[PDB]
Amino acid sequence: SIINFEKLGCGASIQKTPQIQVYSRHPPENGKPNILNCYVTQFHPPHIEIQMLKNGKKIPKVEMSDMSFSKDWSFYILAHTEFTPTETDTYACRVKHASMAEPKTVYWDRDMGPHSLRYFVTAVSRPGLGEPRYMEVGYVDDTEFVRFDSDAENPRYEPRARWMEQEGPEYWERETQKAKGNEQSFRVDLRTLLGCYNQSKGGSHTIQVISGCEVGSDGRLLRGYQQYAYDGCDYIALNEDLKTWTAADMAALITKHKWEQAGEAERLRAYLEGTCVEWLRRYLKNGNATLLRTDSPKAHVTHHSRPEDKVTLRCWALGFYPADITLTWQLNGEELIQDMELVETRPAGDGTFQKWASVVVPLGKEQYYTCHVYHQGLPEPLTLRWEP
Repeated sequence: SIINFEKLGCGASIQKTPQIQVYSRHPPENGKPNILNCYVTQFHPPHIEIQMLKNGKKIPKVEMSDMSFSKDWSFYILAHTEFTPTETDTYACRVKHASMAEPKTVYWDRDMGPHSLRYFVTAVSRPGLGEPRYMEVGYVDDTEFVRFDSDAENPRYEPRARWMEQEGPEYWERETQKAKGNEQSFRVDLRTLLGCYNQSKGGSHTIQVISGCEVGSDGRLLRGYQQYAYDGCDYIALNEDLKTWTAADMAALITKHKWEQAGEAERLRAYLEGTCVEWLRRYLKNGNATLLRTDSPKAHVTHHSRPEDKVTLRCWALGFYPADITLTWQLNGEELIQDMELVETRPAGDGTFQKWASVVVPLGKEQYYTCHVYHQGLPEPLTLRWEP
C-alpha cells in the first residue's frame, strides 16, 4: 500500500539517448515460428516511437510492454512481434526519440533473505494532448504486483499477479481512491515546477518517485526510500537516517524547508517503519508460492568465424530468473575481464532473461578457454567449453 503523497510546493506560480537490442525469444531456425524483440532502455523523456521493420517495411501487429523506469530514472520498454525467420529476410527496429536528431534503426543479426516493497510513480504532463498521465506501479522484490494507470476511462488499481486476486473489494477501492488523490497532487506540482524552473507552459515534463521499504529476515527495516526526480534528475530524497532531506538543487530547498516545518520526515518514518513493513509481510504471505522461485541458467557456447586466424566464442545464458547473473571467460585460470564483449541482460519476454559474453581467440585454440556462469539459482557455478 503506497503512501498518500504530500505536495512538493516549490513556490507560487536533460535528455538521454535510448539503447537498443534486437533479438529473438528462442534460437532462430528457418521456417519455425518465433518472437522478435526490440528492447529499448536508458532513455528520457519517456515519449518514444518504436517501429519494427521487415525488409524495410513496417510490421503492423507490434505489441508493446507497459513502460517502466529504473533507479537511475531512465525508462525502458520491450517491443515484440511474432515472426517466422527465413534465410534471407531482414528484420530491424527503428526508434524515434527527441534526444536523437534522426531515427535510429538497429538491424537484427542472427549470431551477434531481505525483501522489499517499492512503488514507482510517474506523472508526465502533455499540454494540448490531455490531462497529465499518472501511473503507480508496485513491486514486491522486483516483481510487479499492482498497477494504476490514469489513461483509462474508469481508472482502477489492477492485480498484476494471480496471487493478488485474493485481496477483497475493500482493498482495491481504497487503493484506487488513494491513487486518484495522489494523481491530483502531482498535477498541481507539475503546474508549479514550471515557475520554479522558469519553463514554458507548452512543454512536456516528468515527475518520478521511488517510495518504499527494504526489510531483513528479522522483520526490521533495512532501508527506506522516498526519492523524487523532475525531468529525470534528482530533486529531493529522504536520507538513510529517515529524518533529513537531501535537496539536489536550489528549487528543492523550498520543498525541503517546507517539509521540515510540516514534520514530513516523521510521517514518512512512521509509514516506512510500520505501514510499509506490515503490507510487505501481507503480500509475501499471498505470493508465498511464486515469489520465491528461481530459474537457473541453461548455458552453451557458440562459435563464429572471423577474418584470419581469429574466431569468436560466445557464451550464452538463457532462461534464468532473476536477472542478476555473471559471465566470465577464463584462459589458464585467469579472467579476461579487459578484452571480452558482453550485452546488457535482456528479457526473453516469457518472464526470464538472457545474457551473453564473447571473446576473440586464436584459431585452433578454442579448447584453452572456459566460460563461467554465476547465478544465485545455481548450486554451483557452471563451467563450459566450445564443442563441435
